[PDB]
Amino acid sequence: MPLVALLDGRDCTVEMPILKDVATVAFCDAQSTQEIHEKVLNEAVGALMYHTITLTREDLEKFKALRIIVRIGSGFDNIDIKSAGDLGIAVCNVPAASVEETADSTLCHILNLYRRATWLHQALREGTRVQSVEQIREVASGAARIRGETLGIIGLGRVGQAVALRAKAFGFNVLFYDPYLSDGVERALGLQRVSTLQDLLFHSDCVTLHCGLNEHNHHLINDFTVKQMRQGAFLVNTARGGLVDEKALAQALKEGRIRGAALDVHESEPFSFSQGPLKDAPNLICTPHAAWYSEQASIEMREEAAREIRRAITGRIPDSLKNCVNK
Amino acid sequence: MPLVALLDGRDCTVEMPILKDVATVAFCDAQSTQEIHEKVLNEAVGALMYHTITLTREDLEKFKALRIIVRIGSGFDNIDIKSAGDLGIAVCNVPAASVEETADSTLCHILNLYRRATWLHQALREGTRVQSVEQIREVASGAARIRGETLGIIGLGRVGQAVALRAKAFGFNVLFYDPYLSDGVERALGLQRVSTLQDLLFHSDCVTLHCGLNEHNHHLINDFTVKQMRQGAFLVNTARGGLVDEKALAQALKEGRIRGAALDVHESEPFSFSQGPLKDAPNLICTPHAAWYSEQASIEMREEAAREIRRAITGRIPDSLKNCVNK
Ligand SMILES: NC(=O)c1ccc[n+]([C@@H]2O[C@H](COP(=O)([O-])OP(=O)(O)OC[C@H]3O[C@@H](n4cnc5c(N)ncnc54)[C@H](O)[C@@H]3O)[C@@H](O)[C@H]2O)c1
Ligand SMILES: NC(=O)c1ccc[n+]([C@@H]2O[C@H](COP(=O)([O-])OP(=O)(O)OC[C@H]3O[C@@H](n4cnc5c(N)ncnc54)[C@H](O)[C@@H]3O)[C@@H](O)[C@H]2O)c1
Ligand SMILES: CSCCC(=O)C(=O)O
Ligand SMILES: CSCCC(=O)C(=O)O
Repeated sequence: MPLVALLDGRDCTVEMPILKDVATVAFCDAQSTQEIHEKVLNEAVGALMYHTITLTREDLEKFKALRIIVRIGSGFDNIDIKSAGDLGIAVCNVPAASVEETADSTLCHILNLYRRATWLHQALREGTRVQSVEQIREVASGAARIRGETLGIIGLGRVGQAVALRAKAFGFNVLFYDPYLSDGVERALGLQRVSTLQDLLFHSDCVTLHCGLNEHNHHLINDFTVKQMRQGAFLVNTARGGLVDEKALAQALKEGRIRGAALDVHESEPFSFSQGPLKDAPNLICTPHAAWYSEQASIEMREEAAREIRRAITGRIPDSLKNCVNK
Repeated sequence: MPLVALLDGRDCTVEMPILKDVATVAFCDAQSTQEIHEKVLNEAVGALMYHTITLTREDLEKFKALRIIVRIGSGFDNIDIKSAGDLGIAVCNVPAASVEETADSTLCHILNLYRRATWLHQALREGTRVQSVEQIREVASGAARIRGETLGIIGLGRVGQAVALRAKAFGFNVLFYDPYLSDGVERALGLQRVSTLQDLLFHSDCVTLHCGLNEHNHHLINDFTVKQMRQGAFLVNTARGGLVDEKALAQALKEGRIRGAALDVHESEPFSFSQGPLKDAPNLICTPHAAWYSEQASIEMREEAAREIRRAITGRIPDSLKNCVNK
């Protein structure tokens, strides 16, 4: 039976009943390609993977039998996809399993910035006593009324759309910028669209990222673009860490140009509050790439991924695949 | 000019331009009646107050000239209202200034329980390193998919309604219980209504409190009713601390019968994580009675309160009052 390897993990229990009579399944628990056994590189026909390992062209060439990579999850910036296709390797993803989880975590982050719940909780853990109204106003200082505020969405695909719909219900005015959609989706969903990133950032009280990370948007938020954002704007990122220059973000937080930021993703993951450019930044909320996570979403995407592998092996690449992203 | 006293605060700057030519304004910065100067008790014609001081009949009798109490805010459980009216004292509130602030903080709490953002942030502050997917699943364990879950709302007045509308947008199935509304409001807003508290608690995955605290609902949530809630249900309280028996809540958190609770209000305020029945309870998020707070809401309710005082003094009690709650 063909070999299929789980690259950056150990647990295969969900995939096993689907793949039993179809593939031999192995895991590598690998943080990098230098940690994969020679057998896998030599023999693996398929590969399952998350976001915690990167495949450059170098890495892909080390595989001598590999015909399919399936990401367990939606983002595939961590695979050099064009090179994979040149090397005759089909790459797929799982686009839909965690859309609402991610939108809900996004809304949770937005609300946490506006209503300061996480910071107020921290404050209480720290032993701050809040006895008088005056003290409530001070400890909660910066907490703001949402109705009439403008949420700017960068990228209006699955998550951005789920986010927009939720945001309307709190009285946000929602703008988006997405240079790759054909026109009319703004009408369909009753949103306002803007042509440029700069228009979005200029008009937005809270800016939230929901685009894939691609060759053209590394450090989309940087020293230049940060300077285009409203004074005292919020920033939210549950998309990809590489869309933001943490050095510019940090300075901006220190200087108060950005009032607060909520980040589930980071340039270098795992994230620590003790290492990197963000080390000392005030007004920062962070989560460990967990916006996607629910038990149902985890199970859902694992089973769909397993099936995609099965379809690869059992049928015809790339015809038998539902979610190949480099045909 | 008549004397008007701000009882449990110092700052009068917002009220002053409205009350200048109408009343002499004083403050008491009082946590209790035993802290108010004799002049105020003797002469005060009106009183402005928050939630941090209580007026029993005893306290109200100590006032010899007092004709109006205006709460700066909506909840008036902290004033013995019936006795005030007997003693010839008009009591008013400010019902509308912070409805959406409170609904938004409520949604923030709900989402924080389901998506664990606050706890995940804490975790990162504590130096937990979350490198692998397996580690993400463990640190985020308990994070759940919202669509199809049931939110049970107890009290469907202003805040409960704003909460319900927001919750629909995340795919919550919304039930409410409110024994004082006439029928049909459920149809108007497209919700499901249940007849008893027990029906609500039985069917609800997350239970959220939005009723006034009154003579009939002290410890609404207690040893008995806690036992009626779903196993692993969440509880949210931005209403009043006295609706919940923290002793039963605590045990329930320890035993895992309630999976998590988010509390902006508490039996004894200010709240400390080092004192009281909740001291050791796991899975607890808390905020220092700040759900109401935004700068606009604060200003809004202060100006409206001031005007109500002005209307009291300038015109006819109780006819000239917009928000007298004991006519
Ligand atoms: N934190 C998490 O756990 C988590 C979970 C799910 C998705 N994500 C990330 O969030 C991203 C969004 O997810 P999705 O499912 O909505 O993806 P999607 O493909 O459905 O939508 C992405 C949208 O971004 C747009 N876009 C691309 N580049 C852009 C740019 N420079 N400016 C503006 N718009 C741009 C595309 O046109 C597309 O409409 C994913 O790529 C993924 O990496 C993170
Ligand atoms: N944490 C905060 O900062 C904050 C802010 C605003 C309000 N609050 C509190 O939340 C409460 C709700 O605010 P609101 O403006 O919606 O009040 P509201 O008067 O508009 O609505 C309260 C509703 O609760 C219902 N009710 C009363 N007793 C009940 C019971 N035993 N079971 C079920 N329903 C019951 C009433 O019928 C009413 O419809 C207020 O009384 C206030 O104390 C807290
Ligand atoms: C199962 S990890 C996936 C998380 C993610 O960020 C993505 O897929 O886009
Ligand atoms: C301005 S404090 C008011 C807060 C509150 O809980 C209420 O008014 O109901």
